[PDB]
Amino acid sequence: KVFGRCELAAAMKRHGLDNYRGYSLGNWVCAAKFESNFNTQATNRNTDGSTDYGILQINSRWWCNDGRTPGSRNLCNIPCSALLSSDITASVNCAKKIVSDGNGMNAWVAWRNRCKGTDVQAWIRGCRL
Ligand SMILES: NC(=[NH2+])NCCC[C@H](N)C(=O)O
Ligand SMILES: NC(=[NH2+])NCCC[C@H](N)C(=O)O
Ligand SMILES: NC(=[NH2+])NCCC[C@H](N)C(=O)O
Ligand SMILES: NC(=[NH2+])NCCC[C@H](N)C(=O)O
Ligand SMILES: [Cl-]
Ligand code: NA
Repeated sequence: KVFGRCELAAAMKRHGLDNYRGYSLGNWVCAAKFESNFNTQATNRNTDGSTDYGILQINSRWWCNDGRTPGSRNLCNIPCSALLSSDITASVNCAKKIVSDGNGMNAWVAWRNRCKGTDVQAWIRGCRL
């Protein structure tokens, strides 16, 4: 599923991401934009052999099992495929764990490089929320 901007904002809020760990909704929408272009099916292989999955590009190195990342963990206790669903529940639940891990949203390098310190409210501008 490819979400619309405001559509994803609403879904994220419904699943309790808005202001989660102090991060406003615009931060989460901005992260999703640059991670996946709002596409739940997005996958990207990393040079180390891990793969990033879904709307928030969650890494198999630590967070989900894909059966092909040697020495990795599955800290969200989920198949990485579950992170590709049209329903964002699994991705949101896992993202909550990731953002609570100590480094906040810096875990998402794209967030750090493209969203951090910017006018992230623009991402939810005009949305019926
Ligand atoms: N998200 C991470 N911390 N990735 C680190 C890479 C995993 C492992 N250190 C490797 O070299 O293959
Ligand atoms: N048992 C763990 N490794 N927990 C957290 C590890 C995940 C974290 N991204 C790291 O690099 O360490
Ligand atoms: N951890 C991140 N958010 N990285 C952003 C860059 C993603 C890019 N597709 C890559 O190959 O790494
Ligand atoms: N600098 C940016 N590209 N911000 C995101 C803009 C999102 C959308 N076009 C809005 O203003 O509601
Ligand atoms: Cl933080
Ligand atoms: Na894994």
